[PDB]
Parts: sequence; structure tokens; C-alpha cells
Amino acid sequence: RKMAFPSGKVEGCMVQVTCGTTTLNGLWLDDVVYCPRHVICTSEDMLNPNYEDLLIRKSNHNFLVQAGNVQLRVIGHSMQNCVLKLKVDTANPKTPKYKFVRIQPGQTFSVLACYNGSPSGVYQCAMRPNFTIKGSFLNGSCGSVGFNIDYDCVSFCYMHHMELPTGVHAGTDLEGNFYGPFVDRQTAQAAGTDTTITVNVLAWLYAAVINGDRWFLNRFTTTLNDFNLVAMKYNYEPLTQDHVDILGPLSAQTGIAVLDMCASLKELLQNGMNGRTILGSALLEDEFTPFDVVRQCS
Amino acid sequence: FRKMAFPSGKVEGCMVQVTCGTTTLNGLWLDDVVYCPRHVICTSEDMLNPNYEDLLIRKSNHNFLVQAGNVQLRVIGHSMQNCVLKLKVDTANPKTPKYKFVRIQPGQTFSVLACYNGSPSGVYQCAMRPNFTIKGSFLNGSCGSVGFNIDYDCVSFCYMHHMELPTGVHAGTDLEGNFYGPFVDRQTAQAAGTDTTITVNVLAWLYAAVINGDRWFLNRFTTTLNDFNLVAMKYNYEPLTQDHVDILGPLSAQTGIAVLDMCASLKELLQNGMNGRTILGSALLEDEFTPFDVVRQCS
Ligand SMILES: *[C@H](O)[C@H](C[C@@H]1CCNC1=O)NC(=O)[C@H](CC(C)C)NC(=O)OC[C@@H]1C[C@H]1c1ccc(OC)cc1
Ligand SMILES: [Cl-]
Repeated sequence: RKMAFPSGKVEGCMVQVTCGTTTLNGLWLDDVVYCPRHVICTSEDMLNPNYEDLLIRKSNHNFLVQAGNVQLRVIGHSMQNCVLKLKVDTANPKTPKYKFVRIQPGQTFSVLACYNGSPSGVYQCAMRPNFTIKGSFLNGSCGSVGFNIDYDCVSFCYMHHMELPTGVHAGTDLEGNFYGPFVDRQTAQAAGTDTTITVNVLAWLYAAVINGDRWFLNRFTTTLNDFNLVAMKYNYEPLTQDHVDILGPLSAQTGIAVLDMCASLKELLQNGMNGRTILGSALLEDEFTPFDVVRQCS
Repeated sequence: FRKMAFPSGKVEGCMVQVTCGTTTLNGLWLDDVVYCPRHVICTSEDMLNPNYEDLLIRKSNHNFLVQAGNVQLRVIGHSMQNCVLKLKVDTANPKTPKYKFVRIQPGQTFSVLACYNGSPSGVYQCAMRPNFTIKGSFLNGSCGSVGFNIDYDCVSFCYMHHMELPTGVHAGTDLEGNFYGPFVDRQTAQAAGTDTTITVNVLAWLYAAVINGDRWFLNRFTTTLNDFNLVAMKYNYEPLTQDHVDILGPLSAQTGIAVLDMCASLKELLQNGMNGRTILGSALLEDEFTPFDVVRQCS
């Protein structure tokens, strides 16, 4: 079961930001609202926006920020990379304990998809190795954020900016730096070749075992390097020794050595499913981390 | 297409914990009432075949420990309604949303806010199977977690969690304490009926495929509803009801494909198979997206 973090602490931070005829979402923390800077663009701007030039021509009053029924007055603005920081005269009393983090490819996070400052849905995503995310985002979703929650603390890792022609998604960390080679201009952009997140496939195979499904297992083993040669051939990410270590708990819990599971995955890559399924899926799933699998079996 | 849950914040604001002795589970605090599974009053020994009426007569308001976080909520009345306990408390929950209690039909989906000790752990989308089980992710201490949909301002609570079956699927009640399906809250082995495929949701999924331009499977024929239902049953698909036909109305109107024409297309897929083709990038027909889920995601 793909499980998202409860979204309430983030919902209390979502607001609507309008500049001209463009509306998207912002993240309101203490007295600052964070949003994608392309809100300040028009059509004649989209293709090669000189953002510093476009922004110097704006006044605080060109930014309409709405939290529910209430307008928040903008008293100052600045730009950090691809994010605009709007200072407002009110502090958000619902601001959670938080930090900004930049996540690594292969890590997972929850997305709170919003439209016109209103939360619409929540789901789990992974940062792909090619730094896209396979999200569900429509017009008006920009400024939706991705996050993880640990104890009382919300770690914001993603703010949404764009869709690629292939239907995957691209965005920034909360410092406004893109994940991947993408640019906030209105042009058709391709990503690099994606690969499958191998440590996550292995965690999901252990999950299938824990839950009684183990038809894909075999009596064989493999060395780490020989597995990695096969993985790379099938556009799977290499498995590191730290990945093996990270998988220890699941290996212990099931009594299946990591390199034994690697041998099973090799067999699946070479043979296929035989038209069968694992945990319901006809495809190998790679957006559960070892931590995810552990926490949901704990 | 992915399972998308509703934002959980309005339900998070309603979760509490309810303890009787050492048995702790979750409760739902709306206005000045806390709702929770009645088996909270059972010792791990009453659970074999509890006499719930006799167990409740031995309890008093002061035997129930209700906490929102570490803050005790004083209980001032208690009653049992089917398989749920209603604990009247002396504080109205200031975070009570607009809400209603609804009893859903098989095939309908809902979000579950999985909770432990009154604390939310995660949120995910579930479908009520035709055999009245859900495939949840529930561990010990999850009972009293609820399932819900949100429409406009309003939370429609439809599920409260009570138990796991031998097979690992999950069973529970509506918020009036009436179980979905033929289950009882006793620690006995109970079997669900054989499961079937949720036809109305597969049809919704075929409509979504058409909306996205994937329409190779549309054929020139049509069928009656009765003929389709009789065929569908031979493939372990649910028969359609009139309400199913109606809730496909909007997708039929969006695509211009009559419901019964889509039924004829599905019937051909059932009888002839996919012949190696995929739909929406899948050789498997998906049955856990309702017609409303398709509208939610695509708009
Ligand atoms: C913000 O809400 C918006 C979210 C998008 C809209 C649909 N789904 C989403 O996730 N963001 C955008 O529309 C950005 C704005 C830029 C200034 C960063 N652009 C896009 O997401 O465009 C997507 C289309 C593939 C792009 C494309 C562009 C230009 C073409 O012609 C030369 C062709 C295709
Ligand atoms: Cl008929």
C-alpha cells in the first residue's frame, strides 16, 4: 500500500497567489509566502523570461495573496533562484515546525496537490534518477509542495513548476533550485534517460515476501558486482554497499540475504513475470524505499 | 493514473485515543461525542465471544480514558449503537468539520487515515470490495481509524476499522456501527465471500482511457444491461445496477459513448482478451478507480 504522510500540517500553509491573469499556489510560513517565480510572467515573457528584469518592474501591490477569504498584504518581495518570497504583514499561526531539504534521487515524499490555494489530493512520489517526478498535476497546480514528516517536523523538499511533454513533472527545492536540467521557460523539455531505483525494487520484493508472496524467489545467489553488471544492462541503478546495509533489517526479518534477493531480481529481469503479478502489480515497483517498507510493516 | 487520497487535515483534527484498562484504540471526536469500536471494552479474553451488553453494564463513564494527545477529555455519558460506542464528552471539538455519516456501496473508494494511539500515521485510498472487505494497511492498534470522502466543505465518514481476516484483508463498520458484509466483532476466524471484479470501475477506467485518446477497444456493437450482466458473471465480474449506470452518466456524456456501448466493448475484452495490447499502459484492467476518481484526477 502506497502511503502518504497526513497532510494537515501542510494544508494550513497553502494560500493562493495571483499576479495579472496567472494564479497558482503559495506556501505561507511565518510571515513569508513562497511560490514559483513564473507567476510574474505573461505570454510575451514565457519563452525567454528575464526574471530579474520582470521582477524589478513589479510592486508589492501587484501580488494578490489570499488565505481563504482573507487577503494578506504583501510588504516586500525577493527572489531566490526560481522561487519568489513574498513578505506579508501577518504571521501564519498554523506554521508547523519545519525545515527545507533537498532530496536525493530514489527518495520518496508526499505531494499535496492544490488548486487556487485549496488542497485537492495527497499522494506519494519518488524523485526519479533523472530528477523528474511521476506526479498528477493539472493547470493551476504550481506551488504545490512535496514533503516528509518526522515527529513534529515537516521537511519540505519539492515545489511544483512544470510538466514535460512525456507527462512527467519537474520542479525545485524550496531554495528554488530545480531538480534536473530543467528551466522555468515555456518550452518542450526532455529529461535524461530514466532508470529504475534498484534498492527500492528490492525493498518492495521483501515486502511481497513479508506478506506471503514469494513465487519469484530462487535457490541461487550472486555477487554484488555481477548483479550490478546485469542491473546496468537493464537500466537499473547500481546497488551500493550502503544500499545492502540499509536493506539489512528487511533481510533479517525475512531471513533472505540481500544478495539472494538480488539473484531473484536478476531472474525476474532476465525471465520476466511469466505473465504473473507481485503484490497485485504486473510491473516491478520502485517507489517504496526500505524505510517506507519498514515503517508500514511497523 | 494513481491512487490519490483526500487531504486528511480535517479528519486529523478529529482523532483521539480511547482506552479501557490496557486496551487502547482510536476514536473520532465530532462535536461533543467520541465514536469508537465497542470492542475497546473487551479484555483479551472477552474477545473470543464477548457479551457486549453484559460487558457494558459493568462499565461507568469514569472507566473510559479519552485523550486528545496527552489531554484527557472527560466522559459524561456512554451508549452502544450496533458495533460502535458513543462516548459523550464535556468539550465540543473546536476542529469539528462540516460532516455527515454515509454508508457506501461496494466499489466505492475512500481515503483511510491510519492512526495509532490517536496519532495519524498515513493516508491512502481504499476500495470497498464486492465481498465487503478492504485491502488496508492496518496493524495492531489501528482500530477506530476511519475512512472518508470530502465533498466541498463536507467530510462524509463511511468506514471505521475493526478487524483483520485470516486472509489479511480488513473489515469494519459504518459510523452507525453496522458492519459492511457478513462479519461480527469477535476474535473468531471468519471468511469473506469470493471476491469479484468491480465492473463499474473498470468501465470508468475504459472511459478514462478514451478521454486520453486510447480507444482501440471501442467496437461497433451494443448490448442490453441484462445480457451484459449475465456474461459478466461468467468472468467473475459484478453485475451492474441502475445506480452504476447512472454514475457513469457524466463520463458517457463527456465521451459521447453510451454506457451500454462501453459494456459491449468490455464484453469483447472479456471474451476475446486483450490480444497482447495495453490500455492506459497496462495489460490489466483496473477496478479501483470510481467514476468520481476519474473526474477528480483528470480535472
Ligand atoms: C503551473 O500550474 C503549471 C503546471 C503544469 C500545467 C499542466 N500540468 C502541470 O504540471 N506550469 C506550467 O504550465 C509551466 C510554466 C513554465 C513558465 C515553467 N509550463 C508547462 O508545464 O508547460 C507544459 C508543456 C509541455 C510544454 C510545452 C511548451 C511549449 C511548447 O511549444 C513550443 C510545447 C510544449
Ligand atoms: Cl436489461
